[PDB]
Formats: sequence, structure tokens, C-alpha cells
Amino acid sequence: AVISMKQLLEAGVHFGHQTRRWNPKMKKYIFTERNGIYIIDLQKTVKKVDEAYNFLKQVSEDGGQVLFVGTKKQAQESVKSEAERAGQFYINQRWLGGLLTNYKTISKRIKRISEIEKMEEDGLFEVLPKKEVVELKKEYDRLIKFLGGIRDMKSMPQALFVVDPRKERNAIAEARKLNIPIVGIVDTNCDPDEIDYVIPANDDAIRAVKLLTAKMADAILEGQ
RNA sequence: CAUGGUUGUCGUCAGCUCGUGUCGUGAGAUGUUGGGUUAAGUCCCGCAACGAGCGCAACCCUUAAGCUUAGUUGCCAUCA
Repeated sequence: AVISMKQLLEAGVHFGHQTRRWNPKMKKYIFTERNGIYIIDLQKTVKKVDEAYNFLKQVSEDGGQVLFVGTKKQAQESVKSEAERAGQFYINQRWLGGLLTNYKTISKRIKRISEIEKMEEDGLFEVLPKKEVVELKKEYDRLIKFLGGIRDMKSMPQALFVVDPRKERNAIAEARKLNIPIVGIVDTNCDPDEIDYVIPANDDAIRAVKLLTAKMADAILEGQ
């Protein structure tokens, strides 16, 4: 559950953002400033972390899944790797506006993937007009790009893991509309009230994203 | 100038809309905007939009060249 402090300042977790870009609601979680950068208090960080850790093992033991998001490029592979580690579902590309609120139309497109995998094996990708061969292939690749990691999600996820709340604000709006708890990693200049389980950690360092989402992946691993 | 049916017209112009979702107290908006491109909301990239339908293509006829079948009532090369 707890992460050693040195594992954080080695991962750049203490790093925040410039004083220029600062949300004054982070003043509770900020510990002084270095080189004009608001250094997050690692103690507070760890504390908050080991509390979304117990909530997440609760979700995995109940049977719920966590929708990993983090379309940000620095979080892209970190989200993908640790979600499949836990058998959860991840988002790595453009968050489809209304994939949770408008699941009615998204459900057909999600099942379209498994449907598109079907015509290949039932033989109508073998008999096809020349342009339709690539046309239906193009429809596949678009869908794999977005609904690649959530193709097995059937209903609304019982939990959602946001890497950067400010970046993927479109996802948080859907979650709050359907009462979906969010575990989020806030660096600075982010709203700590738009999410419920707050991780005060750096959001740009490549290893910092990996280290915290792995512990959150460890949370599910100790629940299933 | 009660109408069915049929027709011109803008104009073969490329637009016209819908479902679910989202924003807006509301009329309304989005998608149908932006970066390019096309004869074409034609197509791509992105984007609170995700998908559709009537539209535009294509599909259908004729034409332009070729190959099989066919030899009359078509044709006339090898020959009289």
C-alpha cells in the first residue's frame, strides 16, 4: 500500500508545476516552492494514496472494474500496461464524448469490433468488392484505435482512474453525471473537488505515472 | 385558392434532416465547426460528440478499343 518516499522523489513525484499555473485549491497539498515550482508534499501524497488503495481493493473484491484513462502521451503506455496487468479496461486515444452517457450508440460500435472480427472468419471479407475490402478494414482500425482497451467492457465501470484531471476533463464530466467515483492523480492547476480519491503526484514525469498506477494496479491485484 | 395524379421551377445546386448523447432557463446549439482537399457536408486528419437517413457518387443504357460464338438476309482475302 504505502510507497517509500525516496521512490517518489526518485520518480519526480515531488515535482509540481510553476507558480504561474496554480489552482489555489491545491494550497493544502503544496509544500513550499523550489525554483518557482510548487513542490507537492510527499507525506500527504502517500497518505492519500494508501486510501484510494483500500477503496480499489474493495472494488476488485466486489467485482467492479476500473476504467483507466490518461490519453496523455506520457500516461499512454502506463495506463495500457497496468490495466492489462489487472485485467481492467484502458483508454489511450481520444475520449469519445459520450461513451458512458451515450452508451446506447457506443454499444453498437463497441460490439462492431467483435462483429468486424467476425466477417473475416465467416467469409464475407473473402467475397467483397475491391474498395470495400479496404473500406471495412478502415472501419476496423478506427474502432480498434479508440475502443481497443474497452472492447470487453459491458456496463458502466464501477470506478474510473484518471491520470490527468485537467487534460481529460471530458471523462470526468460523464462520470460525475452518472455518479462514478474517480481515482485521480493531480499535479497542480487541477481541481481537487471534481474527483473523489485524490493522488497528489506529478503528472508529466514518465516514471511517476508508471509508479503510482502500478500501486493502483497492485490494489486490484490484492483484491481479486 | 378543397383535391388525388402528373409536370415546370430554383437545380443535378449540394445541401436537407433524424436518433442517442452533451451545452444552454429558453428559442436554440453540437454533430453539419476547425486544418487541409474535391465536381460534390467528396474524402482524410482532429474535434462532446457517437451513429444514421434522403441527397452526391457509384449501380443502369449508349459510345471509344479488344477477345470467344455465329455465318444470313451481312461480308468478299487468297481464286475462276
